[PDB]
Amino acid sequence: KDAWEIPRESLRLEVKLGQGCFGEVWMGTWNGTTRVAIKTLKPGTMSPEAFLQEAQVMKKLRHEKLVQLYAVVSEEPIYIVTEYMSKGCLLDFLKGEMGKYLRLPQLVDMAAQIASGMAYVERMNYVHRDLRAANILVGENLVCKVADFGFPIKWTAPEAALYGRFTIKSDVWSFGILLTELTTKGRVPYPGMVNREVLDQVERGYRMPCPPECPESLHDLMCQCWRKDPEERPTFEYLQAFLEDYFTSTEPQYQPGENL
Ligand SMILES: CN(C)CCCC(=O)Nc1ccc2ncnc(Nc3ccc(NC(=O)Nc4cc(C(C)(C)C)nn4-c4cccc(N)c4)cc3)c2c1
Repeated sequence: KDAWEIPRESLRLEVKLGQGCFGEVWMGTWNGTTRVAIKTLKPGTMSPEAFLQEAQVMKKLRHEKLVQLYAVVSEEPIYIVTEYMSKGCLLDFLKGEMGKYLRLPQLVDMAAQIASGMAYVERMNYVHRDLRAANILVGENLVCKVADFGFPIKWTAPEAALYGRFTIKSDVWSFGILLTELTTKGRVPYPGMVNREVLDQVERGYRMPCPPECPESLHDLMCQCWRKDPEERPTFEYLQAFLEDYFTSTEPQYQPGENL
């Protein structure tokens, strides 16, 4: 037990948020003061030391654009407590009521935040392996933090998908896919394509067309993310700055339209 550890009675499990094969996810209250998020272990469905490796990582990786861990409870029933992200999951957020209202500026700003967090991961020599709209959490004021909810081939770089070469450059690839999600307001990438077609076509050379009303400059950044050679892909550091500076440096001529 370490300084993260807490007492169960200091917690208050209020509303359910969704079941998984290994436990539940509940909204609730820490010390009667703090909006919180709690993950459960369904007893004897997994080794109590592997369920708590999720926490081992969340301790090592602390950054303003990453999900902050709060506290653990280590004697079964086990818990992991992290901050509470109000708008919930970024995918649901985009294909919901706030969808039609979002425009490029808001959308780019979200992308920048994600790149920034992923930039931090780049510093740490950690690899995400499953970045995409579904693993982003959205808070107040459109804050976006990198999370992981626990085969996503349409989002995975081919060297990873095929030979298990997982790397920050394979993450960079998924980022580019993430950008299409942002520009199409929560759509599935490669519409009308089954999982085998993706593999087959991608290797042959196919790439996603510039989405409607998306500046050709932005689509270009996507293609840079999808470069065949893992080493020709840009760094998250570069991407962060690109996106932050976008409407001064890259498209100052930007005119808002029907959808973006
Ligand atoms: C589909 N719709 C319709 C319904 C949606 C239902 C809904 O509304 N849900 C909801 C709403 C608001 C929520 N608000 C907050 N948290 C939630 N939950 C929440 C918070 C955190 C995490 N975990 C992580 O982030 N882990 C994580 C981060 C990292 C980094 C950072 C990459 C090192 N590594 N790992 C990690 C490491 C090892 C193993 C694993 N598994 C993970 C999981 C869930 C919420 C959930």
